[PDB]
Amino acid sequence: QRQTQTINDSWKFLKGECTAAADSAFDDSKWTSIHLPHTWNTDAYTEKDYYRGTGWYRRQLTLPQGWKEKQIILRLDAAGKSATIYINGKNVGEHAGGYTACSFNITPFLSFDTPNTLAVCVDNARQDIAPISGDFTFFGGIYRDVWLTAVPNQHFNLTNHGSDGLFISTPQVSEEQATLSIRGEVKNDAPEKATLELTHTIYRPDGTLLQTLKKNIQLKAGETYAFSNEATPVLKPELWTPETPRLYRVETTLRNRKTKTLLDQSNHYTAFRWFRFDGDEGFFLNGKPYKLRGICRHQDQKPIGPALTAEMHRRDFLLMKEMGANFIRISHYPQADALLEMCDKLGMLAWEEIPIIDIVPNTPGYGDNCERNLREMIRQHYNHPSIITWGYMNEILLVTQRKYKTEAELKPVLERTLALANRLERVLKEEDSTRISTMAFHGSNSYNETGLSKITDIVGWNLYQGWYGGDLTGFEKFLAQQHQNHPTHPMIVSEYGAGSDKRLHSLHPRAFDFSIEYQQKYLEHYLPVLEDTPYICGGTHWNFIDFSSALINNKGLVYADRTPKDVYHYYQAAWRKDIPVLHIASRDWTDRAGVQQGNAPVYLPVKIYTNLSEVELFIDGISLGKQKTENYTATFEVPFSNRNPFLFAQGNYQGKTVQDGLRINFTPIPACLDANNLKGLELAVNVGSQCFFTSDESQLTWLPDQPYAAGSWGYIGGKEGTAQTEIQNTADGPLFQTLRNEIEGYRFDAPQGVYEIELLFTDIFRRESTFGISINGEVVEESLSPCKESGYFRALRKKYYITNDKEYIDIRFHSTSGTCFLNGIKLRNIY
Amino acid sequence: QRQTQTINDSWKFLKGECTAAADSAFDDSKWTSIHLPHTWNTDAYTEKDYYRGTGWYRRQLTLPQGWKEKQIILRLDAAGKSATIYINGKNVGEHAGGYTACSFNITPFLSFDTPNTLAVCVDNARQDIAPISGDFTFFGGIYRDVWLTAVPNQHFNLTNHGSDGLFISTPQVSEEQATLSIRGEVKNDAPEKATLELTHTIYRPDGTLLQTLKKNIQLKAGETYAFSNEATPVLKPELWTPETPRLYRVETTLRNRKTKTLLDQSNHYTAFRWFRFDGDEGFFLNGKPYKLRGICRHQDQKPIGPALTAEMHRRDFLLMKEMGANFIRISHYPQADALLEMCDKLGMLAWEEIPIIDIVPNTPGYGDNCERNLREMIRQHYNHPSIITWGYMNEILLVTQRKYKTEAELKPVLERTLALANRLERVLKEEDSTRISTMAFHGSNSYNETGLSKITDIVGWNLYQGWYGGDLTGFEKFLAQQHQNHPTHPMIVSEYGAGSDKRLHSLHPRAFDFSIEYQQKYLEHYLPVLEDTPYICGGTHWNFIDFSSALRINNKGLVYADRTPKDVYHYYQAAWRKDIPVLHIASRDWTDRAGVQQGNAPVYLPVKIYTNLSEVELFIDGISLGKQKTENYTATFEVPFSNRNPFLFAQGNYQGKTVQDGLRINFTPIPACLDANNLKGLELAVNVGSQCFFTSDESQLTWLPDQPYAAGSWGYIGGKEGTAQTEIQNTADGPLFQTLRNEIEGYRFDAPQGVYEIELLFTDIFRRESTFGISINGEVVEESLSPCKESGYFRALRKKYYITNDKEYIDIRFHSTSGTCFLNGIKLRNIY
Ligand code: NA
Ligand code: NA
Repeated sequence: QRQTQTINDSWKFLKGECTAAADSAFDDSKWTSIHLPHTWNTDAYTEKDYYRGTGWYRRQLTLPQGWKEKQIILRLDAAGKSATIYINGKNVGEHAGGYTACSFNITPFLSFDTPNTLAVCVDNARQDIAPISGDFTFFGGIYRDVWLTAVPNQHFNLTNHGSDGLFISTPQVSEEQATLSIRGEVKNDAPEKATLELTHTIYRPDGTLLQTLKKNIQLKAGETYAFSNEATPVLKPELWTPETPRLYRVETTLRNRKTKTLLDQSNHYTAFRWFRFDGDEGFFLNGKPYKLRGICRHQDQKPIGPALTAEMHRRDFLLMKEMGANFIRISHYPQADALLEMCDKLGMLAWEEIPIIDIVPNTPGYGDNCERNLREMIRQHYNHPSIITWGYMNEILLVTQRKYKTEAELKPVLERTLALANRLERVLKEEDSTRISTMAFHGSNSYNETGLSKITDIVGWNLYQGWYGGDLTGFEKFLAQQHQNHPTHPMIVSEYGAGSDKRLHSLHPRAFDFSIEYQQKYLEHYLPVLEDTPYICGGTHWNFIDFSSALINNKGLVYADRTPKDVYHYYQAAWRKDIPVLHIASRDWTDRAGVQQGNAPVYLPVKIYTNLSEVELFIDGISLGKQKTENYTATFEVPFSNRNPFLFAQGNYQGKTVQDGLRINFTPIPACLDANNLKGLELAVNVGSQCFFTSDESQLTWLPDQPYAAGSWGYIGGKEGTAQTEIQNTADGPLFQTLRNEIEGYRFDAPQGVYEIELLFTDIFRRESTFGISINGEVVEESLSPCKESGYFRALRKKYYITNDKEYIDIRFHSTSGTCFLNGIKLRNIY
Repeated sequence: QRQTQTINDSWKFLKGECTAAADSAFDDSKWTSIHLPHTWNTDAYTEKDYYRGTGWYRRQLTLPQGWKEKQIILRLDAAGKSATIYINGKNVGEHAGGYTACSFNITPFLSFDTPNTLAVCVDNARQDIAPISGDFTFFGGIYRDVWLTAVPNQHFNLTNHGSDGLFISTPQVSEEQATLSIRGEVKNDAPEKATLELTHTIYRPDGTLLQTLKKNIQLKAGETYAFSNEATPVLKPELWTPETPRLYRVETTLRNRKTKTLLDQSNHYTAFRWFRFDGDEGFFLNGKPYKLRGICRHQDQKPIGPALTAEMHRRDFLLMKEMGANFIRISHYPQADALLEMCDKLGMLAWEEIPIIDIVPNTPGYGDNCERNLREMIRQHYNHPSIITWGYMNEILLVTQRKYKTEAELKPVLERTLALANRLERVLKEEDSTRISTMAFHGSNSYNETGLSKITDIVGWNLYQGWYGGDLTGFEKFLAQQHQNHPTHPMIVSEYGAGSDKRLHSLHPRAFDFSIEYQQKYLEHYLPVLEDTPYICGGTHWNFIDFSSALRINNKGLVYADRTPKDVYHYYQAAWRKDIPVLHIASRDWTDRAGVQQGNAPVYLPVKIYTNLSEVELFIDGISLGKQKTENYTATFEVPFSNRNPFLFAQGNYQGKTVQDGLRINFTPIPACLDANNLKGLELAVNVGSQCFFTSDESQLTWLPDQPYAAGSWGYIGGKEGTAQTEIQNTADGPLFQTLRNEIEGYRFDAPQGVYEIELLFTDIFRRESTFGISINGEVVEESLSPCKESGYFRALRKKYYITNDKEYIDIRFHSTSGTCFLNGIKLRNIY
């Protein structure tokens, strides 16, 4: 019978090409001891010292005696970008693509006397294998399990594109009666004939047997046999939705028939479900209408050790289901098997796609390798009922439109692109005609004007109105105009979202400030549009989780360490009717600070996400009133005063009482500096920005810029300036990324003493900008030119010890070349 | 007038030896662009590729025109471990000491018409500059600010051991009156003669002027003038304590006697306080009993970028001060100045020490460089009122007694050591008779036999009874013993604590499981002994914050490295604050709960409460669990966990007001008796051989503590518990693999028929090599598995098998061949 285990242990690994490291006689003593899954560049210095090259994986296989008359199948669940397999120095085969599995019958190349050498030649630098752009162009390693399967010589075909060789489909489904079709290949690898018996046992969702199918066959030696057995129509079927995921086990045993011995066995689930996308009326599931409540999802495990990302795939999914999503868009996800299994068993419709993104260049064999990835994805995941559609292209004109302008420049690229698109579109339905095809566009109409939208069953629009330029209400406007022009093209919003930093907070949120509060606004707008519009089949939000790459990736709902952002609970409130949701949406904001008048309490908004009709918010036991909820949200102006306040909210749902609680930190900052309130104070201002930044260098909260008023402090002159480049030499990137430009001076009305002043600059204007600085009429810097000394986009921090013998600190800026700017200022009383 | 700024920007750097890197013409185009501070080696392996040697720092100096007449003093607040500085290829000077400052008058080497090149050679592999052992042996870089100061040609001495040049101290302090002595050195770097006015103004804590002192002085060219000005005795002085930190500012101004023009100006705080240490009655502060509630502290900041570690020193202090601490014990702290400024102003007593530790080597120059460092430390901090005692050694016998075991190879090292101890004790009292001296020992009576404890004014014991062996009561017993044999040695417990890991929790915590709960058991035993024992002056806990080192147990702190307090932080806060209400549900350390559940009966797990309220009431999801009266500032509730997202809520009455705390956590129930339905989406994982829950950082699974097999359930068969303390290769989930069931016979789950994924976890930890097979219901999956031969000792193996169960149970059997069978963890989950 059949036996499957992992060989993930006791590997040696050498980063670099090497002189037949496939040889069994090799000295791998000084290579690195590694344990698979193994991910290559888990240390990011950008392009410089990010490894693009060939690596070598080596492990000894000492075989078990119980396998000497058994075929041995070696499978690699995923290995990117491409690997070649050496048993004992000999080439068994290669693979191209780091998101599908591959498998090789390695029985010939193996002896049972001396230990065998398994060597793998992996390469992440291959521009002829998708993806060719984006964060995963160089995703390298054997970053998934590796399996040794042993079977009798009469087995199912485990070398059909890395799949199970089995394919269960349902050719007709209705509420009353559905048909089943079980297909696959059997392979005789013994040197003679064989008379066998093929059984199909079909179980109900409750465990009991429903139907048995026996059929029996003969096979000349070496023969591979193609079976295809219909089944008795299932009467009154148990139908499958993400809310009701009823699965029928299909056990497929293979018996010797002279002796009724069991040989090989292979279980698979299937389920009964039908669906259609209507261009006017939306999605339908089992006859009944249904909103796709989706999120996108690709490889995004956090690096937790040397060459080792996390393995949280499963508990990640629990977090999607408890948010109440019913749809997942999958791409760049190695061993997506693991994810779809839970999409089947726990409930979540799915699309998956091979990753052909951004541009179709003239790279030889790109097209050929892409069609193979498309076939592999479909065959390896055929038997998942959660999968209702296969894609293959994502924003395929995005880089083309940046790189080619004249229609004489685009004609050879568009020809090439429509060509690969149609090619893969036929491969798709040649491989599986029981699912819908889709293609995701970026927000331009040239996916219509070039023909790419007439190819696929349905179409995805990646819309970022209100993020990458534009206004929030152009989201509905873009979709409306798309449904007016092309009403037969049923639409999904396959990507939307806005990035956010836990470090950033605003009371006046605008796009590209990266504040928690703006992503909350942007998603508070989009989510009703997706639900209350009928001709929108639903959406898939930008990748569920935040992630980083050396080569903007913070638009998710869950932080990289798997804590949900506050806004997670906004979806949960809107998508889970079954349980009460009550979230004080201030986990993202436990380090609060504001400017205070004398002893007048400070008011900062505290938001609440709930699905309760009304909710009460208390602080230190003092009811702040009741508030009716609209769009699952409610905002209180909370009077922060005391330093360790305690927020508490409650309300009612379905008879019972629902509560939440949370402790935060609040620090007040004086509006008018006298000498009591200056002591132990570090007054830090995020010049030229409207955001509270909370520092990782210092854990100080750098306050928003405010204009100088008599008795107080603030800026004099200038206008807000923003840049979006990586600022080097600091962890506090965002503080340097916003300045006040054409600044005249900065002033604090502060008593006499000795003060430490820090000033923060970064030149972001690639005549050069040079200026002088003075304090209380005495020159501390005669000519400061941030770009000649640091360079553009590096960071400067200058600290000055100042002896103030006036009643104010008047810092002022002296234009010489270009413009005066200030990126941050910090004041500190010393004496 | 005095102008002082940083030259931290615009540096190029090169990791390794280079020649002509000092010269101004040199090409540093292809060098690394950096901003100071700059810490070396923010990357973790040990002796391999953690850098040891020379490194070069380059910057261009554009001297302003209005500075042409002035003197230029260059101050490096700290460089580790050694720095040599070049101005335009010319060697200005040298420093030896990773923790003190250095200063140089660079006026003669600078050009005012061209640009200058500032060039610094840093060497961290210096086996003659303390510390020569421990986590800071190779701490390297210019990891503190670098400054340019420009003064007129008559100024205060900026080049006396890299200090301010001024020295203020109170010769007599009492309730009735005190005296104030202001000393310093005025420097004339002109070629002429100068006639000057020197003024000291003394301000009251409230800011008003108490007094002015003028004195005319005359200096030849190139002269250093040592002044020493008494002040009018201060009547009814405002006394300083950590709870009342009144400071008198002293402004020292240098004027030209003719034109009354301001030349230099140096502000300092002084303060009036006195103290003693008694062998019987402990510590006294302004004549009252005072118990030292202390914490240790050294360089602490987490890496936050390439070569860049945080500068959270001032926020790290508010944490110490809000816990209620009144004492801090400082060492391996570069530019401690910033810390002691908080001590002075916000209120906390300090002791400081240069880092001589572990062994005194036979190293030419070491003793000399230590003396030079002790002086630097005292002169740079002489004016900090909060400093009450200086120290220089710390377990100076620890490594000596390990490496050497015969009294012949011991005799030279013990001579070398008392020799250096006396030298430094002489130097200390020479530099500062205003402050008591101290030494920190490890827990061995050898410091009394050798006579090391007859040297300093007080002694400190670094005691870990209950952690490194013994049991918690050996603590008070050790001190009880010490006080009785040397009663004239006043005692501070100068270090204590116990390591902990947020990932681990136990209901029966024993030393070295690293469970959060043992650390609380340990600190709940120690703190009362510290308060209630008279002859103990106080304690200083282990380093306030967890920290990782890249060399060769670094988690005994009260605060995690992300600067979040552990839960036991509030045990200290409740015992040490009386001003504010403290009421903390001790469960931030434990928000991923899980446990074994009978049917649907609720799973009882403990929830501890730290507070200084007299009685607390705990609710879960709104259901009161009833009030509890609090003792030793703690209350435990046995809580019934049901729902998967409970809401804990406590309340009580402090000072007639109401006090509340609340917290949402997570609970996963795991079924004791499996069936075809509770396996649906289950992942049953067992920390085999441990009695501890382990929440994983790979998966987020909470691996349940081992239970033995009982019919209808699951569990182990056979074998003893076994534990290890080496770290483990190839996994983030270390503690999982550090405990196993040794000589295990098997593991059995009673589960239905079906297809199951079984994952087994091994690490051989026993230097024939063990080998065994593994059968699951009679099928042989591993035929000859040997973790040590295949992988290695202390490497992880994760084997994973797909198996088809036709019995009503999964009976895993271990079949020995050589050595013993063992299992560090097992995880099952149903596929079909
Ligand atoms: Na800014
Ligand atoms: Na274990």
